[PDB]
Formats: sequence, structure tokens, C-alpha cells
Amino acid sequence: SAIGVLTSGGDAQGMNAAVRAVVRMGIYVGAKVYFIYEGYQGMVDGGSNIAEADWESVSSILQVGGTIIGSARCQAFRTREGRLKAACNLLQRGITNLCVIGGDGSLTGANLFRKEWSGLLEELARNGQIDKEAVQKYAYLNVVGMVGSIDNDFCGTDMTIGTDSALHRIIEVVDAIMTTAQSHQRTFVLEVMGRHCGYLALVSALACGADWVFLPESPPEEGWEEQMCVKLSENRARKKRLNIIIVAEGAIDTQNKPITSEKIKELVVTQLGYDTRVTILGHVQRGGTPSAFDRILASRMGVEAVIALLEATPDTPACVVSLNGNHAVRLPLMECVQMTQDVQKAMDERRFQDAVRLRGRSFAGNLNTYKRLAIKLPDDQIPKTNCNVAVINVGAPAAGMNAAVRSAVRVGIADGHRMLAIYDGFDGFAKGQIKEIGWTDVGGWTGQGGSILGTKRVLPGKYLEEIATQMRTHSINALLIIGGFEAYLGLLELSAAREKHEEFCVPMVMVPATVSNNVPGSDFSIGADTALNTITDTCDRIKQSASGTKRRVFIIETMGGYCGYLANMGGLAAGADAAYIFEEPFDIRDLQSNVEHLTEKMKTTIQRGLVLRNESCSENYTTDFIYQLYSEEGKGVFDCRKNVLGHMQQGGAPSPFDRNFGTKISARAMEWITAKLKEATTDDSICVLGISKRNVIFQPVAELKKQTDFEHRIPKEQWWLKLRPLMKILA
Amino acid sequence: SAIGVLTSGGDAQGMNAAVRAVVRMGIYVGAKVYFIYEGYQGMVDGGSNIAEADWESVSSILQVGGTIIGSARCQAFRTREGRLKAACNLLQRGITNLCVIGGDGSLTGANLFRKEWSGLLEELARNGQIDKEAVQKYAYLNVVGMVGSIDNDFCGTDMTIGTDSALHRIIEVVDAIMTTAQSHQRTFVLEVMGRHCGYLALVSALACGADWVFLPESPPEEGWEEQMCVKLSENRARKKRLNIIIVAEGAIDTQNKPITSEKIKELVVTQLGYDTRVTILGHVQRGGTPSAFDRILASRMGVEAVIALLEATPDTPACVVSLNGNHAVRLPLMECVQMTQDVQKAMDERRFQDAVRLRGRSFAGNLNTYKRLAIKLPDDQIPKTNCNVAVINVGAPAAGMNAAVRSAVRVGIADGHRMLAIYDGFDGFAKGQIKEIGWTDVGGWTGQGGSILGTKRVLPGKYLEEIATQMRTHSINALLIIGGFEAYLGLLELSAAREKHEEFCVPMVMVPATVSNNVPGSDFSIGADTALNTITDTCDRIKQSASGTKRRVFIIETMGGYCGYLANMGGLAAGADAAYIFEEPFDIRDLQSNVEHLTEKMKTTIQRGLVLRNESCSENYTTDFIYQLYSEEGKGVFDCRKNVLGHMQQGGAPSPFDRNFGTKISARAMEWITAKLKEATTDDSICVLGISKRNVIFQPVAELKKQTDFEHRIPKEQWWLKLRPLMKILA
Amino acid sequence: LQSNVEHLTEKMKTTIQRGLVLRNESCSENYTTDFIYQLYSEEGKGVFDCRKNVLGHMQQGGAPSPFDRNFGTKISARAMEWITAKLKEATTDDSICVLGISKRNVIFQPVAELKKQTDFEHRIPKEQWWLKLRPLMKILA
Ligand SMILES: Nc1ncnc2c1ncn2[C@@H]1O[C@H](COP(=O)(O)OP(=O)(O)CP(=O)(O)O)[C@@H](O)[C@H]1O
Ligand SMILES: Nc1ncnc2c1ncn2[C@@H]1O[C@H](COP(=O)(O)OP(=O)(O)CP(=O)(O)O)[C@@H](O)[C@H]1O
Repeated sequence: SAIGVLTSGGDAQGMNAAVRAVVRMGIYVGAKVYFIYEGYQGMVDGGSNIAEADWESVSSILQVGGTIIGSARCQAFRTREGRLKAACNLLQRGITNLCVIGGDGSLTGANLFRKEWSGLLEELARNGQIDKEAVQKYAYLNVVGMVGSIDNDFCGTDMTIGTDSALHRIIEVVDAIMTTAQSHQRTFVLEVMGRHCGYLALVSALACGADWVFLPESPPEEGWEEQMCVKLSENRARKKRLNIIIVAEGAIDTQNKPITSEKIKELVVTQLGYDTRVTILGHVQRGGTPSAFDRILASRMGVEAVIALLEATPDTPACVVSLNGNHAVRLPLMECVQMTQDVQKAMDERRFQDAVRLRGRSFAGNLNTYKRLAIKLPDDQIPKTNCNVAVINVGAPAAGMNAAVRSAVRVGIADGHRMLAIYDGFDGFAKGQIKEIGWTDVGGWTGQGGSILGTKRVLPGKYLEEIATQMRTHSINALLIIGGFEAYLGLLELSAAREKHEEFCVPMVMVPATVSNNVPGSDFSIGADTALNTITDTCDRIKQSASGTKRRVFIIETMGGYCGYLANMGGLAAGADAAYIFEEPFDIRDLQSNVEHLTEKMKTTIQRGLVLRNESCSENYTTDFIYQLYSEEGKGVFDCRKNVLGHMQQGGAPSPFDRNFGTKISARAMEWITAKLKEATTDDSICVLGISKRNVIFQPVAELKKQTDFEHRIPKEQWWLKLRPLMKILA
Repeated sequence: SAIGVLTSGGDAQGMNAAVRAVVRMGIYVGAKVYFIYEGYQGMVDGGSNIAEADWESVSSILQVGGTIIGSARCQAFRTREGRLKAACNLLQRGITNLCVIGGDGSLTGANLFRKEWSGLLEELARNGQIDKEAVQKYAYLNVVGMVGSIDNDFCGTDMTIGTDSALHRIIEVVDAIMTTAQSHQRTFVLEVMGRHCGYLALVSALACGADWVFLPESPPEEGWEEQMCVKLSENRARKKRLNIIIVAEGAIDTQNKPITSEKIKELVVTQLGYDTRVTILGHVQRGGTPSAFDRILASRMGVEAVIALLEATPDTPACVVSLNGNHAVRLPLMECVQMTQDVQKAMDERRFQDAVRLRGRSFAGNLNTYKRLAIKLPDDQIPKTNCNVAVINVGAPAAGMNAAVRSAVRVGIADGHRMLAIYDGFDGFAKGQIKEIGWTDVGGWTGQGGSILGTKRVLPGKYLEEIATQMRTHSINALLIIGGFEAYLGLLELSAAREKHEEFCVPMVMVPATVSNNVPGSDFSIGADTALNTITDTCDRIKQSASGTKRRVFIIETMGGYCGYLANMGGLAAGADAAYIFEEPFDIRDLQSNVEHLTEKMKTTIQRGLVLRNESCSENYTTDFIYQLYSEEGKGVFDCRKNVLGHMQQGGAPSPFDRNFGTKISARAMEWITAKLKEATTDDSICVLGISKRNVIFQPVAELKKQTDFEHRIPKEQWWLKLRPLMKILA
Repeated sequence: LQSNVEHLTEKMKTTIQRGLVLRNESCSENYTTDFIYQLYSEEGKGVFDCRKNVLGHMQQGGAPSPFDRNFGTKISARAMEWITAKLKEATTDDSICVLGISKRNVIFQPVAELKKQTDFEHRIPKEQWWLKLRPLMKILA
């Protein structure tokens, strides 16, 4: 009936996408929606800090860091006197539906407010408000929270709006700084945010393959000073021309004593005498522009939040909207606030594995993976099989492939295999471009764009004899492929060729890597976040144009092949007005309908348009056709420009999502390989390791055939199609 | 003969573009060229720190911060014992020509070494070297320096390699931060580099329209504490949701006492009680990737340096290569090293106007312009004319237009005019979209992409009657136009329409703004540095992807109209293999010849290609044609991809060059307007204010007609065409 | 366009399952022969399919048709008669004109007079006789 939305706490990139999603979805469901300026402060002050919102108020906001409606820290809201005055102002305007976008504290605050919402009974016991209105507006205080925080603090949620973006800032800094660690082989201690949370520290570290990291959840344990210094001297012996050490603000040892970045420098300058600087990043990390992931994430939960509020009844407890396993869920607000404090309590009580376990499994996966690729046991202590495992790149280049290779190699070596790097995909395979590869060979790869080993789309079918010859020559006991649809096709071909060539009767696993995200058996592929970010950046600049000129509509063609992932998701994140794709037919009625919408849109103040066309979405309805239609039908009203982005959409260095995705899923694949070799051939030894809903699973290529449209190289059931109605709503 | 190049001192972005330019140009003139690794240290150590360089060695270097060959600080080089050993190693390889890329100290070192050369006579008096070789390799030690430094320290030079890039890092941080300041209404004190130089502080401040700045050249003078605090409270009264204060590392008051950023925070937290943070940026500012300006700059001086060396004779004194007024000059090395110390001596001796005067006029122009737009005299003290001056945007959107508008408005108001903002170019003019605009209305624009007032290409010719009606209605005493060729054409039309419409008999001035840089009467236009960076940014990401297979050529189409500025300069900065432009005809022989070159290039290790096509460089030879030719003729060898960059080249946020160029030239134009109105119509009152070689000048539109190719809307004589031989040399 | 496409669709429920669409080469900037080909192709998808042809420079001809030979012959002779008659009376608008067929009979019209009857920007006249026949095509189809 009336919805109020506010933004409390340390601001986060994506907060604006969320407010936009709540205001638009609220209005779309036919509700009125009120801004509450300056977080809880606006609610305490009242009056004009509360103001109705229309469609136009949330445009030009999406692509912008921080909150276009303010975040106040609000002391007053920690006091009964403040909360009475807040509740009063809400009742003044009939607001009893509340959407609160903030962090641990903001949500602890809203949980407390909700419980206390019979502060109304105080209001009546004074003049405050009418007696009968203590019952009209009673405990139908309907609270829903979304966690907007760069820290990944909150317990319920797998992810928080801001984190991906903050990690972008950190890695932009880290990548920038690595070129100045050559002006002397400098050691840089970088101090990142996460006051009582190590997530942002951990992820950064993993993403830039950092030499050491410090988290409060998981302290170093006694004697690390020497072990770290061994690492950094070993690194000068490996000839590494720098060192990078990532330190959470709230890092501690096993006694809860601060490990400060200035402390670390003194240790390194003292023991080793390396030239050493310390950068305190600070509020950069809250700033800049919201990544495509946060824009989309925030947009999905702005919408679920509005549904959760209207679906709520006086029975339903206050909840927190979350994406767990790429599905939007509601979680009871009380319990999540509780669980988060519990994590502080675990650290406070020197119970560190408990803090880590309570953080979620995700946290522990990052931590475990990081250690494995950062600390190398001496050859003496890693005994193990005389197995030789190969690593190859197949498909077109995808950002993150390199990270992936480095991970596979180190985990294999760590598991005591011997790692063979195969060059140029199945081309180099057929021609025997194979060489042994070690731990140091893959150092500094975690953020390299493209493919250093080299990648080709060519399939193995016509080189089975030659390829089988190479496996025999090099005694290849297993194979890991990092690639796109061509890899998948490659496994099918080799699976079928087993009965003629013994050499292919080994465990073969693939992890998916392409900008296109068209690989069957995985909801995500290494490289697509990078691409979405370049698309998102580009559309932002485009709309800025459309906006200066006014009355202009841009038609923009994107990649994907027949896979409308980049187009669709790119559309959402850029706040386009339409994104045509192959998996959703559209006729000239659909086009005329969008054209008529845009026409009406040019009677408002937002006189711009953004239309995205998947490059292979329609035989006849080409980018030109669409450009010609809209140009012509808008004739009294707007004009158009077509742009074909083409292969620059790939982007450059992989985005952190792709680096870590590359790193994490590849290591998980190698684990599978060693476990299999350890029990020493059927369908179960040739599979795709991919992300399916909640968890990662290995799916035999046999099974994926029936789930695959071979003729357009896209899967048959694609998860992101369920999101199609958002674009149109949120526009 | 033989040339050696080294990189000493605090490293700077663009140092690599310079080494590449020296190696390629050295070889091109048929010299041998040696790397000297690790600055002066490599020269002292000898052996393999000196290594001959071939063509291939300097590829993949251009787009990378810092030095691919090291910078050592070198104590040994401060001692006769070190310099003897250095001189010895040079003679061992016949190196007697030296190119030194560094700063104050590096260059002071090379000047000393030069004077002392015939430390050789010591070499003979020992075993060191043959007696007769003390005369073959004698005082034909030929030294040439280039200044690679982010600080703009050195005196001779107008600009130093690294500054533009560093200012990019700073503004990237400052832009990122503004977002979290809005959110909480925070005051941010940012501490930037410039140990004993205020340039990087000053330019930043101007580029992000900072609320206060602190330079060591120009201290605050007594009573600033209160004056600053008045400013920041006035800013909350204006409802500005943040404050940004830029503090040079080496800021001081009039007594040479440190003004620390932690000191500023205490003053603001104390007197006003605003929420306040401090960011120390640190070595981020030396990092990241070299801007297009530094790439081009460094490339032009790498080349001049090689010429300077071979043209030198034992008479000619060691020099420092510089761009002053966009023309490469040689400056005696001794005198420039002297002058720079003089500036420290001036500050040390509390002689502050002398430090500013010795910094150059450029420095004092930035400082003066900054103050004018940052400090607003109370209405009481700004009396002045009852004149109404209009500001309009004409042409397609260009990054920096907004900065320009803000500057015009404030300088006009400061000059006691009444400022009218005209919306949507001559469209809105004809339709009377005119409104008064004030000081606060333009706050926060300095870094806004696109055009907030709005721009249209439509010309006034068919709306003279209507437009004249608007000037009469609003009593428009003068006009400032920020725009491209359409503005220029617009002034010609209105100039001609004077005799029929009295209303156009006012002073009209235009400042040039377009990504294209095709405006006659100016070597530069507001928006083109942004576009060059977008082009440069994009090629970098392209080269970053596809990595191991290579044998790929990218054909990339750029804007400009018929103006090959973006294409040509973009080509240089991106290190392209060709950039086809309209001002230099090419036939199918030319194309076949480039294709056959690239073919030979794929027999080397650098198997990539980059071809840029100005979008209107040829009717028949389209981007597709070129893509089809190269694709086909490389068939055994390489393959291709075409990309049409399109409307992103306008930009996201304007680059600092464009912001400051926008700000400075617009203010200068408004000055002209007020001076003209003060003497109160012929050709001299309708002109283009533009940058011509060394200095800015107003040129009547009458005079520019003969200097204009009207049919292709480019000027006739274009300064950057003299640079055409570089691309091919440096490739 | 959509209305013609829907007509042809219904037409393919009768026995005359063919279609013929003609496009004047400059009839629309945006609605090109390809656009129309793409629309009809796509919207007929369950029903009919398409082929585009651009006739081009054959439309000039091989040998002229008899109408054109005789028209060429008859009007040119008539123009020469005019020339000799004029030269025989031996300068204003009436000596520079277009000899052309207007309704029933041929007439000489000064170029001065034809300017106001001319769309210069698309090089067609303003009032064109055959446009009165436009309803026939649809009727007779
Ligand atoms: N009892 C409570 N506990 C915590 N926060 C509360 C609260 N009651 C109100 N709040 C609000 O939360 C603000 C505290 O800062 P805060 O902890 O909320 O940041 P945040 O949630 O956005 C990021 P993080 O959760 O990582 O701290 C206060 O200004 C106050 O208005
Ligand atoms: N008088 C001198 N004689 C010999 N070497 C000298 C010298 N002055 C400077 N150098 C060289 O340069 C270094 C010392 O000053 P430095 O080069 O570091 O300043 P700089 O030129 O890099 C940057 P800035 O612009 O801030 O002064 C030493 O490594 C030394 O090799």
C-alpha cells in the first residue's frame, strides 16, 4: 500500500541500482514509494526527508556509486527517544512497509525497531498519536532488508551489494601498483577494508595471487614472521621483481592483537631489508562505479524485496532478501543478525575455525584454495604418484583462462603430479607442442588476459591418431581442458574414440571458459563477467551521448553467438529499454510495441533510448532492420544511431569474478583428477565441472547431449531466461 | 655511431614509450642502440646490464607503466671510482652517445659525467684502456636528456613524461571518492605527490574543481584557516553534499612549516564538526598505464633525442629535449638543472612569487583560473554591468563541454554579468529554451561527461528570425559558444545576418569542442584527449586478449569525420602498423604494400597487427574493404577482425586534459567578452578562441574561411600531419 | 506493410498461392527492398517464403518497344517543325520550352512555367496523371 526505502550505513556501489529496482517494481505493482533521505537520520528528522518518488527520479542513478538519497550514521536511532520520533514520522505518512538497504548494523537496527514497534504504545500514552491508530498501523510494520555492504559481513547472504565493485577498486589499485614494483624490487603492504570481516581481504589476495594475506577470521598462528620472510626471500631467488601483501584493517594474531600494516613493514624492512611501502586504500573502495554483477544483483533484490513486502502478512517475520545459489530467497531477519554477532563472539573467544565455519562454506573455499596456491611444500614432503596430467586451452580466448591454468598446475604439483602444458589447443596437441610445467612457470598469471598457452577452436576429430600418439609418447594419465563449446565437443569426440584408442581411456574433465556463457552444464563461464563489464561500461558512455543530444535512441549489437547471456544481462546492467535475443522470439508487433513505448518516453524528461540486439537473434530482423524501423517510426520524435561493438567487448585483463572463478573451479577439477587417479573406463570419467544452481557438479558428457542445442551451440534450459520480465519493468 | 639509453630515478608512466622511440629511431637512422639496465647502476656494473637492442625488444612495452629496463638509485655513480668504472664499460662497447631518461638528479648526474669525461685520461694512466682510444672516444661523449617525471619538476620543459598519467590516477581516485562523499556529506582531504612541486596538486584541484588546495610554491598566507572554513560552511548553505581538499605532500605556510593533511582534518573537525577523512594516495600515482598524451609525448621526444645526439658535435653542449608550445626544442642541460634548484632556493628563502614566476607562466595561469572559480566575492563587491551573456552548446557532445560551461558562468558572474544558459544548441535557441544560471547551478560539473545544457548540430540559418527574437526578448548583450565545426559555421551565418538583424551585432566568441579536433583556428579541441584515451584504452584491452596463437590483425575504425586527428594520434599512442586518413591519399598499391609488410612481420616473434581507419578516409576503401583485403591476402599467414568503436569515443568522464583545457580556455573567452562589453560592429567581434602553436589567440571568422576546407569540414593546414613519418618509423 | 502481409497470408488459404510486390527504388529511405524482403519473409514464416530481385539496368532495354520508337519519331519531328517556324520569323521565356504530351494533345510549355509545377528535390513533377489510377491495383489484385 505505501513503501518507504532508505539507505543506511557505509555506502556500497549498487545501492542506487537497488533503490531504482524498489521504486520501479513498487510502482509497477501499483504501490506508492517514499524516499527516506539520509538513512535512519532522515526518518528521525521527518518532514521533507520523506518524499514520494516517481519513475523519473530513479533514472541516471543506476550507473553511479553511493546513494543518491544519502546514508547517515545515526546515533539518535540507537536510543528509544530517536526510535519513537522515527516511528512517529512514518505514521504521519502511513508508511508501514519498510525497505532497508544497509549492513550488519543497519539491519540489527531494523530488527530492533521491528521488535520494538509497540513504541507506538508509548506514543498513545503521550499526545504523539490517536489511540485507535495504535491498532490501524500496529505490528503491520512490515520490514524487509537487503544487505548493501562491501564487506560481505552478513550471515544469511552469500553475497552483499558492493563487494564485487569494491574488489574491482582494490584490484585496479593492485594492478596499477604492480608496475611501480620494478622501480626497485619493492614490497607493497596494501591495507584493505573489512573491519571485522576478512572476505574482501581474502578475495583480493586470491584475485591478485598475493604473497601473503591477513584475515581476522583465520589468524597466522605462531612463527609466521619467519615463515613469511622465508616466502619473500624464496621469491627473490625465483627472481620475482616484487611482493604484494594484503592486510585487512582488522587483522589479528591468535591472541586478538592488531597486526598493523606499519607493523608488517617494520618486520620486512628489518629482517630482509627490502624496499617497502604501505598503501592504505581507504574510501576509494566504497567509490567508483558499480560493477555489472552488483548492478544486476542489486536490481534482482530490489525487486524481490518489493514482492516480499507485499506478500508479507502480520504473521510473516521481517526477512532479508538474499541470493543464495543464484536463487532469490527470504531469510528471517532476527536469525541472520544473531548469526553475524556469533561470528564476532567466536573470534573474540579465540575460536577461529568456528568463525570461519560460521562465515559460510564459500569463505572457507576461498581460504583453502588461496593457501594451496600460495604456500609450496618442499619437494621432500609432496611424494605421490608418477602420474602426468596435461592442461590445455580450447575455444576462443576468454579472460581468466590463465588464472585457471596457474591453479590447475599448482594443485597438481601440490598433489604430487607432474604437469604437462599443451600449447595452442588441439592444434598443438596434434603437432606434439607439449612441455613439462612447474610452480614458478605460472607465477604472476592470475590477472593475465587472453591465453598464454594459446587457444584454438579446432576440434580433435581429424587428429585422433596423432593426438593419441602424443599421449602415448608423453604418458599422459589425465587431461584438464579450460575452454568453451569447442572443448565440450572435443570431449564428446574423444569419448567416442576410446574404443579405437586406448590412450583416451583416462579421466578427462573440462571447466567452462568463454565470454558467451553458452557451455552446457554450467550456469556461468570464465570470461563472461569481464565481457559484461566492458559492455556495461560502453552502454554507459553511449547513454551519456544519447542524453546530451536528446531525443536519441541507440541500437547496439552484442556478442554471444546464439547465446543471449551477454545481451540480456548487459541490457539489465546498462538499464536498456530492450534486449532482443534468439531464445525469445519477437515479431514486428513486439518491435512496434517497444517503439511506441519509447515514443511515450520522449514526453517525459528522460529522452534517451537504449536497445540491445544479440548478433544472431534473428535471420531477418538484423541490427539494420531494427535501426531502420525505429528511425522511421520515431520520425517526429527521436532519431537513431547504430553501433556494432564487436570483439572489443571481450575486455582486457579478466575481472576479479573471472580470476577467482577461474582459480576456484580449476583447482576443484584437479582435485577430482587426483581422486580418480588414486583409485588405480565409463561415462563418469569424461565430464563438465560446472556451476548448477547452488553447488558445483561433474556431469558426464553423455548426459549433457540431450540438454544441448547443438545447432545453435547453446544449452536448452538456461537459468537467466527467468529474469526476462525485469528489463521491461526496471526500464 | 652507438647509442645507449638508460632510465634513472623515480619512475614515470611513458618512460617505456620513450625507450621504444629511441631504440627504433636510433636503428632507423642506422645506429646501434644498447639498453642499460637498472639506471646508472647498470652502467657501473657493466657486463650484461648493457645489451644491444633490436627492433623486437621494444614491442609490448609502449602500453606499460614504469621502465622495462629498471631504475636504480646509484650511490656508486656519485663517486669518481664509480664514474671511471662506468665510462670504462661504455668504451668497451663503443657507446659514446647517451640518452638519459630521468629527473633533476639523474640529469644533474649526466651533466657532471659529461664535464668529467676524460676520466678517460685516468683510464690510460692505468691499465683500463689503450692510449690512442683516449682520443678516438674522447669528449665526443654526447649526452642528451629527456625528463621522465610525474611532478612537472624540471624548468626547461613545459611538460614532463608521467604528469598527464599521474593526474589521470589522481582524478580516477578523486572521481571514485566523490561518490562516498555525497553519501555521507563528508569532507575528504587527499594528499597528492609533488614533494617540492605544486603542479600535480594544482592541476588535480582544477580538474576536479576542488574546494581548497595547498601548494608549496604559493602558501595560503595568514588567516586562511578562517577563510577556508567560511568556504566550507558556505558550501553546506549551498547544500553541497561534500567537500574535497587537495594537499601536496610538501605543502607549507609562509614560514616554511608543514601543513599536513592530518592537520587540516583537525582544523575542519574542530571548527565546523563535519565528518572528515584523509586519503594518502601514495604510489598509485606512479603506476597504472600511460595516458595517450604521455605515450605520444614520450614517443616524440624519444625521436628528437636521437636526432639531437647525431646532429651534435663536440662543440654542442649537452641538451634536454623538450616540447615547448607543441614544438620540440633542445635546451642547454646545465642551465635547466640550475633553474630548477633556483626554484627550491626561492621557496627556501620565503620568496614565493619568485618560485611561482620561475615555475613558468603555465603554472601561474592554472593558479589564477583556479582561484577565480573556487572563491566567490560577495555580491556587494562585484558591481558591474547590467549585461546579459548567453552560453550555448553546439555540435555533437564532447567530453569537457560541462567543465567549459561552469567556467564561463562563474567568470561571467565574477565579472558582474548575468548569465543565461541556452539549452539544446540552436534548436533550443530558436524555440526560446533560455534561463538565467548562477554560481551554484554549475557546481560539480568539472568532471561530467556529455553536455548537461544539451547540444545539437542544427545550424541557425533557417531560424535567424526566431533566434533574433530571443536575443531581443532576453536582452542578450553577448554570446559564448562551446562546440565544433557546427558552431564555427553558426558564427559565419550569424555574422552575415547582422545587416538584417541588429540583435546579432554583439560580441560572439567560440571555443572549440569535439572529439574530432577539426575546428579551424585551433590545434586542439575540448574532447579529443578523452577520445584518444578511449581509443588507446581499447587497443590495450584488444592486445591483452587472444594471446598465444596471435597471427591476428585488427582493423579498427575511428571517428573524426574527415579529420584524421584521432586516427593518426590514436595510431601512434596504440603503436599501430598503419592509420589511413583522408588528408593523405592511399591507393591499392599502398594497401598491398602494408599487407606485404605485415606478412613479413609474422616471420618475426611479434605476430600481431593493428590498423586504424579514419571513418571517412575514402569513399570506396571502406573498413570492410580493408578488412576483406587483409583477410584474404594474409590467408596463409594471419587472420582479421574488424571493430567499429563508435560513440564511446565521445567518452565517459572527460579526461583531465579536456576538463582543464575546457576550464582554462572558456574563462579566457569570457574575459574577452567583458573587455569588449566594457568599451561600450566589424569582423573582430566574431571570432574563434583557439590554441595556435605556443599561445592562444582570437581569430575573426572572416580570416578563417580561406584557412578552411568547407567541403570536408577540416582545416587546410594541420599541425599534426608533420608527425606522419613517425608511425612507420616507430612501428 | 503489416496489413499487406496479413492480406497475402489470407491469400495463401485460397488456391492462388503466389505473391508479387513491387518497390520503387527510392520510395523510402529506411524501408528498403531488403527491409520489405525481411519483413515479409519473417512474418510469412508458417505460410510463404520470399525472393528479392533487383531488375536494374536492363529496364533501359534492348531494342525500344514500338510505342517508344513511334513516340520518339513523332514528337521529335513535331519539335523540329517548331524550330523552323521560329527561325522563320527572323529573346524571352517562350523560346525555351518542353514539348510534351498533356492529356489529349501535345503542347510547348516555357521552362519558366514548369518550375512551379516541379518538385526539384525528388526530380518528379508535382501533379502526376497516373496517381488517379492508384485504387485499381488493389481492386484488380
Ligand atoms: N542497535 C543498532 N546496532 C547497530 N546499528 C544500528 C543500531 N540501531 C541503529 N543502527 C544504525 O546503524 C548505523 C551504524 O553504522 P553501521 O554499523 O550501521 O554500518 P553498516 O550496517 O551499513 C556497515 P557494517 O554492518 O559493516 O558496520 C548507526 O548510525 C545507526 O543509525
Ligand atoms: N651529482 C650527481 N652525480 C652522479 N650521480 C648523480 C648525481 N645526482 C644524481 N645522480 C644519480 O641520480 C640519483 C640521485 O637523485 P635522483 O636521480 O634519484 O633524482 P631524480 O632525478 O630521479 C627525481 P627528482 O626530479 O625528484 O630529483 C642517484 O641514483 C645517482 O646515480
